[PDB]
Formats: sequence, structure tokens, C-alpha cells
Amino acid sequence: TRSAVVLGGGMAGMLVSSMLARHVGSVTVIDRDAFPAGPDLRKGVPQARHAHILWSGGARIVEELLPGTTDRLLGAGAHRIGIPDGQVSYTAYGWQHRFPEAQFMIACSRALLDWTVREETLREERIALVEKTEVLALLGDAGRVTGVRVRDQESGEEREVPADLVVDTTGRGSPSKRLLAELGLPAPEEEFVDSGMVYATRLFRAPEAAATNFPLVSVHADHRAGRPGCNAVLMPIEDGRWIVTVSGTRGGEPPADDEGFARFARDGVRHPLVGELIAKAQPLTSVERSRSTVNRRLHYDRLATWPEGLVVLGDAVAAFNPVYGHGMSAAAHSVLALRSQLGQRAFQPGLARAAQRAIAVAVDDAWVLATSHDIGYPGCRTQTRDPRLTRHAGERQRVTDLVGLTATRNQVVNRAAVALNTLSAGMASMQDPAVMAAVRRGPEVPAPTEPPLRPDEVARLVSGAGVT
Ligand SMILES: Cc1cc2nc3c(=O)[nH]c(=O)nc-3n(C[C@H](O)[C@H](O)[C@H](O)COP(=O)(O)OP(=O)(O)OC[C@H]3O[C@@H](n4cnc5c(N)ncnc54)[C@H](O)[C@@H]3O)c2cc1C
Ligand SMILES: [Cl-]
Repeated sequence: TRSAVVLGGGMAGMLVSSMLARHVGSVTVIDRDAFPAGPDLRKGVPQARHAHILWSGGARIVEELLPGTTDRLLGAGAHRIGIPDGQVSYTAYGWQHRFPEAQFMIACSRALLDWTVREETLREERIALVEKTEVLALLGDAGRVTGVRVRDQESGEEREVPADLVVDTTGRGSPSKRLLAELGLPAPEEEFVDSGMVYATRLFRAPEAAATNFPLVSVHADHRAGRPGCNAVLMPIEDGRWIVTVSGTRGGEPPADDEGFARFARDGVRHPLVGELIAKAQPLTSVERSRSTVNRRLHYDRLATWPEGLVVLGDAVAAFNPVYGHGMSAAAHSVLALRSQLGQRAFQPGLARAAQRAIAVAVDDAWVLATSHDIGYPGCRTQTRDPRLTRHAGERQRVTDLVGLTATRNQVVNRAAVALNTLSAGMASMQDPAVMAAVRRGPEVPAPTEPPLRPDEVARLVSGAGVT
């Protein structure tokens, strides 16, 4: 019984559809894109050309919604990389000592990740993906949404799709501001923090022996230094490839040309390690860029009027600077927030509003982590009323930096820091007495004086071929 319509069949739409099909009789997913039969790039998810880190916090929720997905990913060549044991990371505070595993991430092409999630979701026959279809309007009125009007691209025919619940998951380019204006609702408060960050990515074929068990390698900006923030990330993906994404804020953007890419990875960031490693590998693709890096949030949950039967989640409600790697995990937390409200309130009036407020809570940690570190870069453009960004940014940063510095050299602080950063634990967790006690106990290991690479990792950067 009951029907749901989901706008957008990307990550949030597939996760939310899988969840909803366990609560309603049918789910219809409307997407303007065409979908490949295999793990290919598609125009509706251009960000799949860039490195995607799936932190443990989101991975565990994906697993809860779509059992078997994590193993299916690893089974297809995705890498499980332990954090911090499997990462070689030059943080703002220095090299991270590679303590034993506290958390993990899943490393693969976003195209394979999307394909795996969609194929698993659509095994449920009561979920139908309706491709190459435009969303024209929300049906109903400002009091209650009752479906959507859509247009088949090939035919041109329009039709009404009824729904007891409409969920907008159309991503960063979502048209919900327009759709909700057409209903007669006031505009939501828009909040943004725009560092001017630009991404540049190439794919490489890794040296053959390093195609597995190779670490995630990252060189981070120093958010406290009054210079443009620049980063470089090397991440293993399936079938023996490396995806390498470099990034820079206003005044430090990476160039678009292949030769300037490798130069930036060496000299544009604070340590040349990623540039040194890509010199061991064979480039496979030319440079792809992206400017979709603004932290932007729409406060739908605080609107004076909200229609029954309408929920917005994923990048459509809150989108983040991708260098922090939280977007997919925030979407998953948001799907669970909607599920929690469905279990509590069924489809009573107040469900959609309660879900929208719960979704605002679900994305808040990712929002604070990204915005608190972006707000400081030169020339950052901001629009916010959040006193955590406007009043108490300094002492929050002094607490952040004390934790971040100590996490590089203290196993207990690192465990707490990565639990929060993978969105496996909430912000309050860091106020636990045991964590601040370990912070005060200070470093337990020396600061690494060189990249903490293992000999057996660097040994696999060469073949030994030209040697008798
Ligand atoms: C460069 C970059 C790097 C990133 N790296 C990471 C990372 O390392 N880790 C991480 O967790 N996240 C990362 N993200 C964020 C992640 O890509 C998004 O958070 C995630 O895709 C959000 O899913 P979504 O379903 O809300 O939107 P999307 O995945 O973008 O899906 C939106 C869907 O809606 C459809 N659609 C869009 N507009 C319309 C329309 N008008 N009508 C109909 N259908 C429409 C699209 O075709 C698509 O199918 C990165 C993002 C970028 C840009
Ligand atoms: Cl993009």
C-alpha cells in the first residue's frame, strides 16, 4: 500500500528507494539521465570523474540499507583501506603516524560504486527507474504534495505520477527551489561557504605489484596558513588503477594541462609525495576539472510552511566541499533519518516536516567539518547566520587544532578523531572525558620525519624487469 516518487536516481535516490520499498507498495524513480548497463560514467553524475572516498560511517549505513554491497564492491576489485594504518597522509599538523586500524574507507571508481548500488537496489521489482524523463512540477499545493508532473524526453508526452511521498534527491543541480516556488512557498535560507576550490584529476595505471594493498596517499593544505589551500590525493581503484585528484582554492587552482598536472602534484602542494608516485605510473586519461566544491545548504526544515508528503535530501539539501569526502556518507545518514521518522510517525501529518528537520541534523556534522576548515582561506566568500562560523569559529578552531595535532601522534586521540571524521560518531563524542584526557597526555610517538611509507609498499613501485 501507498506509493513513493523519488526524484533523481543517483546515490541518495537509490539508497532512499531501497529503504522506502520496505515501507510503501511502490517506488518510482524519475531521472533525466540515461543509465548504462555497466559501471560507466554518465552525464548526470559528472563528479564520478574525480576521486571518491567512501568513509566507514557511510559504508556501514549503505551496508545496512543494501546488505551485501560492501562485499560485492570488494568482490569487484574495490579496496578496503584501513584508517590510519593504510593511509600515508601529510596533514595540516604533519605526517599522521600510521597507528593500527581505527576505521576504514572503501576505494573504487564512483562509476562502479553507483552501478553496484543501483543494481542491488533495482533487484526489488517494486522499485522502477524511469530514465530520460524531466520533472515539470510538484502536484498538489503548499499544504500537501501529491505527486509530480513529468515529461518523457523521447515522446514529449506529459503525465502525472501520483505519490503519497515525494523525495527530491536530484543532487547539487536540484530544481526544488523552482518547484517549491511554483507551489507558492517562500524561498529557504541559503547558506554557503565558497573557497573557490577547483579539482583536477587523472587516472593512472599503477605499477603492477602495487595494484593491491597500496595505501591511500594524501597531502593536505594547512588551513591555518594564510595561503591558498592546496591538496593532492592518490587513491587505488579497481582493476589496477590509481585515481589522482589535486585541488586548490582561489589563487592556487591546479592547471588544466597534462604537464602542469604532475608539476602541481610535486610543487603546488606542501609535500611532493603524490607527484613522486605518479612518476612511477602510466597515465591513462587526460585532466578533468571540476568547480563543484562550494559548501551550500538550503534550510528547508526552517521554512515557515512545509507541504505534507515532501522531503529533500542528499546534495539537493546540503552539498559540501568534496576534499573532506563526506557527501555520500551524509546522504546515507539522511536516508536513515527519514527511515527513523517513517518508523515513528508512519504517514501521519507531520512526517515530512519531522523528516526534513531530522535530515538537517543528519548532515550537520559533515557541514561543520567542511565549513569550519574552508572559512579561513584567502578570498573565501560566505553567506551564513551560523554563530559557529560567525562568533565561535576561533575557539572551535583552537580545540580542533589541538585535537588534530595530537591525533597525528596519539592512538587514542586519533581513534576518536577518525571516528568523527568518517562520520562513525557524532561531534559530541569528542567531548568525552577520556578523549580530552588523551589529548592532554600528548604525543606517544615521534613526529614522522619522512612520508611513513612501508618498505614493502615502495618495493612494489618497480617491476625488476631489466634485471637478470
Ligand atoms: C569532485 C567531487 C568529488 C567528490 N568526492 C566525494 C568523496 O570522496 N566522498 C563522498 O562521500 N562524496 C564525494 N562527493 C560528493 C558526492 O558525489 C555526492 O555527495 C553524492 O553524489 C550525492 O548524491 P545525490 O544522490 O544527492 O546526487 P547525485 O549522485 O549527483 O545524483 C543526482 C541524480 O539526479 C539526477 N538529476 C539531476 N538533476 C535533475 C533534474 N533536473 N531532473 C531530473 N533528474 C535530475 C541526476 O541525473 C542524478 O542521477 C564528491 C563530489 C564532487 C563534485
Ligand atoms: Cl563535477
